[PDB]
Amino acid sequence: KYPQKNAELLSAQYGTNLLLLGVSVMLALAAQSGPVKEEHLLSFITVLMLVQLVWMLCYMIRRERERSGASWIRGGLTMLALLSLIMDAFRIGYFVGYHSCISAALGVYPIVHALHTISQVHFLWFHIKDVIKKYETFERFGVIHAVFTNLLLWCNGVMSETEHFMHTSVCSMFSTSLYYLYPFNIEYHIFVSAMLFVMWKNIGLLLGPLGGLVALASSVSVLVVYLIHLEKTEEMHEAAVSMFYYYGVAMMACMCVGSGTGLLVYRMENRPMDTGSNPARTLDTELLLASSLGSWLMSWCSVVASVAEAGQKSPSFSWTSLTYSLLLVLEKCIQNLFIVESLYRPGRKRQILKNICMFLFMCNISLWILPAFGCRPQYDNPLENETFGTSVWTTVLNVAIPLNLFYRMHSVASLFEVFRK
Amino acid sequence: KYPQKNAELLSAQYGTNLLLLGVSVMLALAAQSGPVKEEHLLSFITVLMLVQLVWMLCYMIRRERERSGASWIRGGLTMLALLSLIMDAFRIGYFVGYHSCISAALGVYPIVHALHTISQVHFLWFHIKDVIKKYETFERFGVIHAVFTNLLLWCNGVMSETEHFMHTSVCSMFSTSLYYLYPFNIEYHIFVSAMLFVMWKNIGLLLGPLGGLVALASSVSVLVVYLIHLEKTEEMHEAAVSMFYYYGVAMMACMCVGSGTGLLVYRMENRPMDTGSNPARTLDTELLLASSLGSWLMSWCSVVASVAEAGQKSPSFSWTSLTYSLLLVLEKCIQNLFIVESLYRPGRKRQILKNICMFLFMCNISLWILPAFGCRPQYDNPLENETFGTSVWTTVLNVAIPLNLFYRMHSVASLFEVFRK
Ligand SMILES: CC(C)CCC[C@@H](C)[C@H]1CC[C@H]2[C@@H]3CC=C4C[C@@H](OC(=O)CCC(=O)O)CC[C@]4(C)[C@H]3CC[C@]12C
Ligand SMILES: CC(C)CCC[C@@H](C)[C@H]1CC[C@H]2[C@@H]3CC=C4C[C@@H](OC(=O)CCC(=O)O)CC[C@]4(C)[C@H]3CC[C@]12C
Ligand SMILES: CC(C)CCC[C@@H](C)[C@H]1CC[C@H]2[C@@H]3CC=C4C[C@@H](OC(=O)CCC(=O)O)CC[C@]4(C)[C@H]3CC[C@]12C
Ligand SMILES: CC(C)CCC[C@@H](C)[C@H]1CC[C@H]2[C@@H]3CC=C4C[C@@H](OC(=O)CCC(=O)O)CC[C@]4(C)[C@H]3CC[C@]12C
Ligand SMILES: CC(C)CCC[C@@H](C)[C@H]1CC[C@H]2[C@@H]3CC=C4C[C@@H](OC(=O)CCC(=O)O)CC[C@]4(C)[C@H]3CC[C@]12C
Ligand SMILES: CC(C)CCC[C@@H](C)[C@H]1CC[C@H]2[C@@H]3CC=C4C[C@@H](OC(=O)CCC(=O)O)CC[C@]4(C)[C@H]3CC[C@]12C
Ligand SMILES: CC(C)CCC[C@@H](C)[C@H]1CC[C@H]2[C@@H]3CC=C4C[C@@H](O)CC[C@]4(C)[C@H]3CC[C@]12C
Ligand SMILES: CC(C)CCC[C@@H](C)[C@H]1CC[C@H]2[C@@H]3CC=C4C[C@@H](O)CC[C@]4(C)[C@H]3CC[C@]12C
Repeated sequence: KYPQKNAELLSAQYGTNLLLLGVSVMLALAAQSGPVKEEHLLSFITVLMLVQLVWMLCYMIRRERERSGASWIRGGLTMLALLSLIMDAFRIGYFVGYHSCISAALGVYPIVHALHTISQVHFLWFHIKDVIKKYETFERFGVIHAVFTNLLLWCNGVMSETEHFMHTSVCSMFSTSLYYLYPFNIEYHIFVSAMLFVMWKNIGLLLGPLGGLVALASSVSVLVVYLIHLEKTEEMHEAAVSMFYYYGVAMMACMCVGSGTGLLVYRMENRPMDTGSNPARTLDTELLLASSLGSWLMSWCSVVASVAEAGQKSPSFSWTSLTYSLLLVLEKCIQNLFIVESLYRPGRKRQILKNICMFLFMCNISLWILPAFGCRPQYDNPLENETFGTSVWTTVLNVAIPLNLFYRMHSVASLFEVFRK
Repeated sequence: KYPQKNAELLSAQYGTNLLLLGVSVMLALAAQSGPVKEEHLLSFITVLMLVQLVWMLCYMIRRERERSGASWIRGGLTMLALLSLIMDAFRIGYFVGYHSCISAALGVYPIVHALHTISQVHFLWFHIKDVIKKYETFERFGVIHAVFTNLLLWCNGVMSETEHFMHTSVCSMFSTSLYYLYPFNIEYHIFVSAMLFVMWKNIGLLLGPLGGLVALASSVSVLVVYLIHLEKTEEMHEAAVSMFYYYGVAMMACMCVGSGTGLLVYRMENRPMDTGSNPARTLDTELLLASSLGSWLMSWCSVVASVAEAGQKSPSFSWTSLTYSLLLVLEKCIQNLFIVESLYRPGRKRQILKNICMFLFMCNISLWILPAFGCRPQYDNPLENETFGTSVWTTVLNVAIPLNLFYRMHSVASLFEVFRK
């Protein structure tokens, strides 16, 4: 009835205009000397979530007229969805337990979002995982609408929520719970938009595990001492922060050595390389680069701030921030190159590669659990504050840290898939 | 010696980090309460231009050890390069004719840029146009460095130049010449980055021409009356601005009717559509969408401002801004769909299609010459100012209008290629 290239071009233009309309509303909102208020942005996003709910309802009632590494993706989606639903339950509980002096749009939004989350998970659980069976104008509209709805939810969570949060026991528990649960909501929308992008575009092992266990035990130790000296008063806090930075430096140096050793083992073994012209390589490559973007931006902001301070011959320079930031950039570059080469290719080289893969696997688990459980000292750095401002540095960190969490989860799954080869 | 997929991944990571370092410097610059000043950004971009000059020198001296619709692209590149070189000559002339109270980085930058421009044009003239003969790590590094150098030059021109310009006859001629020549410099860097993206990714005709001539004569008339009532004092200026808006509305309505008529002629003639799976279709499609982004953002900002003003039941609403902006969005959507379908497919349908193609060809020439020759009243709109602020609206227009010029040039060449079929 209707051609497919025109369907995909119309859907691309529709979704692009949807994104640019949301960006226009956010630009009108940020210039506070104007009539556009935050409830208007929440009403716009609420209407988008309702349209996606209606589409998913029509899709499931159409499919129920017919009858007949996925587990890593489903587990990640379900865990992040449960944390997002817990945060929405806290928001609804606050809305039914407070002095009713805020607008109705802040009550309808956490309810619809919750329904949106549930339905979206159900859809992404059941009607997508190798059960597609057709691609027409209806599914292309739905997938593109879902992509840009989740991107606008990501932008709203990144900017217009923690510039209100990061700027009576029930209020303390509410604020503490929001502080711990926020990056999992942001990463949830990152994860959902990444999956929808994928489906849119397509349609003797001793020393390794032992070093990994040392990495894990050391991360839990640093996490525990930081949370202890964060929960109580400010004494011995800066020792915990310096412990975080020295641990990060040593660990990323060891990960650079491991990934480089893997790359040199690959270089010494010559192969008829790179003849297949694999588009799946391009897909996983763009996922790893898009995940690496946030932490690369954070690290170059720290490098620029430290070099600008060093240009004054100032005190409190200390060389550890430069080493940490540059080693973080270098570590993600070498690890991305190692994973991408590993996924698309005697016995002693198998034992070396498996020990390297288990070491990097447990190191990425460690570097995931350290900010996810609430360490994150970078928000209180006095150097990048007063250079970029508190609002710009906070927004840069809100972009960087959930993308860093998604990067570590994707790298854990990818290194596990590399390991069983 | 070295595999190609690792070369392209390393080059992608290098260029991405180069862009993010430039973005970090710009973020440190925009927060003016800090040590980073504009001469540091100019020094950084100057170093990038010098590195590209050194690479192009080594490439040409390596090639000179060996011996043996392109004209539209070469003509566009050479015209925009000549206008950019004229602007750089004006900057150098000011730097040798003034009170020497600004830093040396503002003298070295317009010289090196001029050399950069000349060398880049020479390279893009001679060593690229079907003479590639090899792709290795050296060329991938050079092409990626050239891409992100031109993107950083585009961002510097968009933001850090007209927030200093748009905020004694020689000073008047200097400022007037900069006002007229600025969008051609921005479009020049857009054009060069688009060409380098392309080469990176790949490696009875009566009523039509008559309506086109009416469109051209009417555009020159509107342009002349606007420039007359802009050069002298403010009387009869708002009549010229309203004439611009009524001309735009009527013309984009006629272009919507023409493009829709072309699409319906395509729909009535059934074909075995869309089997070839053409990646060149994807390439031209991404060029047209990327060009359409700027004007779509500008139009949705105008729609949001007018709807926010209408929500007060205010005076000075007048319905022409909404009609102009929505019709602009709709016109670019239908025209993109028409061009993309036309490029990748009895006699009366040939005459209808050729008349539509000549009409759209001359209409796109008209809508190119109207802002390129200096009309651009959108900067003085009181509605989008005081809603977004003067700086945000000016930056949005500096993104939108050179992209709109590149869009109209690309559409002129594409409609000419469609016409001779
Ligand atoms: C290309 C795909 C993968 C992602 C698309 C990226 C956008 C979703 C992001 C990147 C640029 C971001 C914008 C970058 C800057 C700003 C300006 C910001 O307001 C300002 O700082 C203006 C200055 C002021 O008055 O405060 C409002 C949000 C916004 C539009 C951001 C909205 C979200 C955007 C569009
Ligand atoms: C109208 C003009 C202003 C728009 C054209 C600019 C962008 C559409 C292009 C220019 C070069 C492109 C970049 C060129 C290189 C790449 C690397 C690319 O990664 C890969 O090539 C994967 C490598 C592999 O498949 O193995 C990711 C996209 C990116 C950053 C591109 C992002 C989009 C860019 C900036
Ligand atoms: C693959 C390559 C070619 C594309 C790289 C994407 C970047 C160009 C995007 C991704 C993340 C974006 C950043 C997301 C967040 C921010 C913070 C944002 O800060 C604010 O909006 C100011 C906040 C305030 O004023 O309160 C400014 C834009 C910026 C740096 C964005 C700049 C554009 C970035 C780096
Ligand atoms: C993906 C390819 C095709 C293009 C990459 C797009 C970037 C080149 C653009 C889009 C987002 C832009 C950023 C959007 C917002 C800002 C914030 C702006 O400063 C602010 O407004 C912060 C608030 C303030 O303190 O004023 C500085 C420039 C910057 C980083 C822009 C720099 C240029 C960026 C990175
Ligand atoms: C880690 C996560 C947060 C990053 C993943 C987000 C982006 C990389 C993706 C998500 C969906 C993508 C969009 C999906 C649809 C398209 C349409 C696409 O145009 C076409 O499909 C051409 C159609 C044709 O070939 O005929 C241009 C890129 C774009 C906007 C994509 C831009 C990049 C997006 C935003
Ligand atoms: C294909 C699709 C998926 C990608 C669409 C790209 C957009 C997400 C990019 C392209 C142009 C970018 C805009 C370029 C210019 C600006 C103005 C800029 O304004 C400022 O920096 C504030 C100026 C000041 O404060 O003085 C804010 C970011 C913004 C809206 C950028 C938002 C991000 C945009 C819309
Ligand atoms: C393809 C990719 C993105 C899939 C995502 C990988 C997911 C499934 C993996 C990677 C990181 C893993 C987490 C690492 C740490 C812990 C902490 C532990 O106390 C509970 C399990 C939990 C929370 C793991 C759950 C599974 C997990 C989230
Ligand atoms: C592939 C695409 C981008 C090629 C670009 C098309 C270029 C070559 C075309 C499209 C618009 C054309 C311009 C339209 C208007 C005029 C004004 C006239 O007084 C001088 C010629 C000039 C300046 C034309 C020169 C050629 C031109 C710039």
